[PDB]
Amino acid sequence: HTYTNPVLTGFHPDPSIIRVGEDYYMVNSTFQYFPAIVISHSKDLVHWKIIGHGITENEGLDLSDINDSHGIWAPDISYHNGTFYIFATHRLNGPTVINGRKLIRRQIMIKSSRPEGPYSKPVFIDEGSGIDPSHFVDGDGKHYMLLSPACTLFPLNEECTDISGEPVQIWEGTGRRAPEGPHLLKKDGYYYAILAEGGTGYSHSITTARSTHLYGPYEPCPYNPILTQTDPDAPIQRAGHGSLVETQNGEWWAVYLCGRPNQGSYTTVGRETALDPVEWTDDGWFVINNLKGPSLVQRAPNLPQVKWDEKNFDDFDEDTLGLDWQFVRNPDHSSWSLIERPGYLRLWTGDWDLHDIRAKNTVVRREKHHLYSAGVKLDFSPSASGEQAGIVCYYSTNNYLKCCLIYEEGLKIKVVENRSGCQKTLGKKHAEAGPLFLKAVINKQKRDFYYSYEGKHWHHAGGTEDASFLSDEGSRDAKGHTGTMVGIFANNGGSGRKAAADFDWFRYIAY
Amino acid sequence: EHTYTNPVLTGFHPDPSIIRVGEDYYMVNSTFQYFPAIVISHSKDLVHWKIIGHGITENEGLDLSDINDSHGIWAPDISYHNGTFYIFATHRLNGPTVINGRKLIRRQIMIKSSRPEGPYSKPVFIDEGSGIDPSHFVDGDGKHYMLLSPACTLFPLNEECTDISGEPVQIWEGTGRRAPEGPHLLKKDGYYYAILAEGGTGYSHSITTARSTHLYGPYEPCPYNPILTQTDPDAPIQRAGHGSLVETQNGEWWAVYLCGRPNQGSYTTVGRETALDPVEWTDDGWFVINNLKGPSLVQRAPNLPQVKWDEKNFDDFDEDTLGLDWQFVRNPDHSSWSLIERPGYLRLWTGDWDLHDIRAKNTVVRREKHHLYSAGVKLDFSPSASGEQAGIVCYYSTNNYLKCCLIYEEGLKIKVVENRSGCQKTLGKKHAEAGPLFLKAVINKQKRDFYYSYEGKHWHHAGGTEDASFLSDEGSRDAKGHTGTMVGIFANNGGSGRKAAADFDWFRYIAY
Ligand SMILES: [Ca+2]
Ligand SMILES: [Ca+2]
Repeated sequence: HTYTNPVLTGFHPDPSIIRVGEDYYMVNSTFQYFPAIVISHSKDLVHWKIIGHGITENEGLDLSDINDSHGIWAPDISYHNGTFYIFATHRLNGPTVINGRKLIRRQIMIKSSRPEGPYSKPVFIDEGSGIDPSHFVDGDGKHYMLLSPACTLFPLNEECTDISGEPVQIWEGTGRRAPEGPHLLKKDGYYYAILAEGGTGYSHSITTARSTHLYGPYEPCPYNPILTQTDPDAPIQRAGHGSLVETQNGEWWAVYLCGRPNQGSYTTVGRETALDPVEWTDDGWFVINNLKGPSLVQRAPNLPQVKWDEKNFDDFDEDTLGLDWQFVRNPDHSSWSLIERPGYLRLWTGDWDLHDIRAKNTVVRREKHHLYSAGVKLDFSPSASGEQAGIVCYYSTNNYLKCCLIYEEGLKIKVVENRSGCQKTLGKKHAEAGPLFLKAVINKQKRDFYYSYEGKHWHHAGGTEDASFLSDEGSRDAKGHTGTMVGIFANNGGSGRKAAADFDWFRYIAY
Repeated sequence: EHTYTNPVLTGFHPDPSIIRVGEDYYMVNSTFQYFPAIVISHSKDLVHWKIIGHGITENEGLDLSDINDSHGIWAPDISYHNGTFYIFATHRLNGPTVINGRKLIRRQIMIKSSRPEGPYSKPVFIDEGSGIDPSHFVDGDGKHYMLLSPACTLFPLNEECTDISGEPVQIWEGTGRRAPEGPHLLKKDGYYYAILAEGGTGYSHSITTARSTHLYGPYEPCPYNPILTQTDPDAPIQRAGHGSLVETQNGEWWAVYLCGRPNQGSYTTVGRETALDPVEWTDDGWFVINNLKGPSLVQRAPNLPQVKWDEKNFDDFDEDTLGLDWQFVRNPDHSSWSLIERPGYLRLWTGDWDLHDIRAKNTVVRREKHHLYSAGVKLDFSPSASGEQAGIVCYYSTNNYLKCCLIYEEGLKIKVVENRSGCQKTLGKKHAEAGPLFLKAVINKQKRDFYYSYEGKHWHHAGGTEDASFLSDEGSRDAKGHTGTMVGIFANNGGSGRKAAADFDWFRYIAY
């Protein structure tokens, strides 16, 4: 078998992976999205399925006022003596006084006896000096937390709820920018230190060092960088922030984040998770894909192939939300339901439009292709100015593209962009009453919306020939760490009314 | 308990003729220059249809190799009587041809079989060139008749239906609308009902009827005429006419008929398709279609058990027989295509003629059934000299197509070429790398684009057009435009004569 990178497509940055027996588990950062920290499962390292999230209860983490691309950053999953641990940085909006100390970051620790959870309520380790916490357990069973800058080693208590001693920077890195995502690996009598360097942009790389002692000194790998993209014309870029795993058949593999530039330097679907083999060298080191950079097509891992149901069609006939969905920030559980009208995802119209950080219950999934369509069947009866419901391609509060049934002096199908903070109506068509179908068609950076009354004859509502603002780089946001998502929303245009927008189904089609 | 949206048999499916046998429904559609000829479909609920075979499958039975675009096999008629399935159809010749001393531009074909899917007998020609659209009718005494245009002209047939046995009589001339054709006769409640398609198969298409107590008339016209037509120019379904009636096993009456879906203007991109609507019998001895409202866009489904079929949108070409959703443009050259020389691949050996030539062989295409779709292939091809090419094509006729091919043209290139009403234009040409290759056509209404990939993940634009309206009956500007845009594969050597194998791993059709 062969596979083509990325193996986990769409918004899946900062991968951290473990193997427990025949099962592989991976976590990715979620930033302002809820539930926080997506957890995925695989048997073959190629095909991945979402099985849960680390933080699922609103009482565990308040993202309701967290700024775009702040919140939950690079997570780290580990397993030790029957306990699954997840650490992650929680990035605050700015300087915040917590129990007397001023911080812009907090570290989170959750744990569980099961990979999918439910995990313990988040415990905060208030070490604000760096990002990307990484759990390491030495041969003597002592627990440690690695943290940026570079490899800064903190001792932890046995429960991993607090730091038990002074930190030491055991390796400073290579001198590249923003040394982060530190990891430690113990093999062949060495401690191997792994870093992401160059920043998560187009200079991203992976560098390593080794020492016979936990606290050093560490010598740099002569093959640094052991993974990076040196070819600017390649369709995969921004390769770095890796995590290593050994299979039950003795092969070594690395997952890492990357980006797929979409008609220019635009990471439309956000940073994704790629896979490439790790080769150990006869002089005591390891490299990734023989220093060739990220592969576009690669020999599959020596593991039995197991594909999963992708759930591209959601008819909403289960009383629990599918695990591929995310809320933009914490859900308002009073204003969405799968049980008030079985067979429908109901959104009661919230008070705020998508550009407002206070907007609740935008429900979206990851874009996994640059050629796809997404459609819904909607039952909605707006009766006052601004009451609206429909579909949205969402990057941030300043960057989205929505198509909705709206009341604006009668029923209308309306297409609106927010282009880096600039709102523009792209199209507005007369709408008839009754059940309605809406369809988003994405072809690279061209996006268009269509409506239909019976799902057979489609009429253009509006679109743009330049969707590059839906990307990390095109967003022009202060931080662009997420990815374009696609889904549904409803709000009352400020009327105050609670109106039921009933979505019969959502359908995603890669073409 | 369900609804359906017209058309029920989408893509190139004109001139429907339907029968019920027991709990099964069988329908034929015209195929013009495509081979095998006369597509035969099956349904149990009148809504979901699958192709089960074709009327004419052997090259010796019908030579279309030199038949002009939209000539060939016109409206077919299927019928069942005493264990024999009969299919009649006009074969439209290129022009005046002397046959056994006589001047004809049309011949009538009869084929028969004991099974709906065939194999049917070798075509027998009934050289009556005075009209089109033969329709088999058996009166209550068991005598066989052939109805033919103009309007309802009734020919008596011998018992074997191989020859005409008497003088014709025009039993009903129609309503005065133009091109009275597609005649049918139905005996019910002591009346003979005469059915016609009138107005032409364009935007004035309609269904009109008449009745009489005697086979030979006189016939009185239906006061509800036309009982089917599209009077709303803004409706997404147009050109409604050429109907065929069926009674279900539960006593419901339904009509299939042809229609068009105009695609951003009066452009029937995928060709005429087969729609369905209920037939209501009136208390004054007539019947209408959909209560005279014209074609439905959404309709109550027939009171029949629902049976859907496998659609075969992905073909991995690992059967040794070609899937029934494929058609050849004209007769295949069997020496230059194979599913067995490299199992798992549809192999096309590069033929001698490009698609603009009527002589082109082994263009293998299926019907477009949506205005939003993509079609892709994985191709293994190694052209080494000028003009050798293979790839995907959106094909309407020899004068109207859009092709994207790996071609050797001073090195390997990905080339997109349009033939727009006979005028050829290169829309794009990109440097290509050697090795297995992926090609993708993306269709969005009248916008069409082609992409290439070396591993199926990263797609690069090869070329496209913003106005594919020439891929339609009305936009083709051909002398006759009766077919529909098809999508598929092709290979040729540009006229060099060299034989190179173009191996297609799979073909993938995705409606989005
Ligand atoms: Ca539903
Ligand atoms: Ca194959």
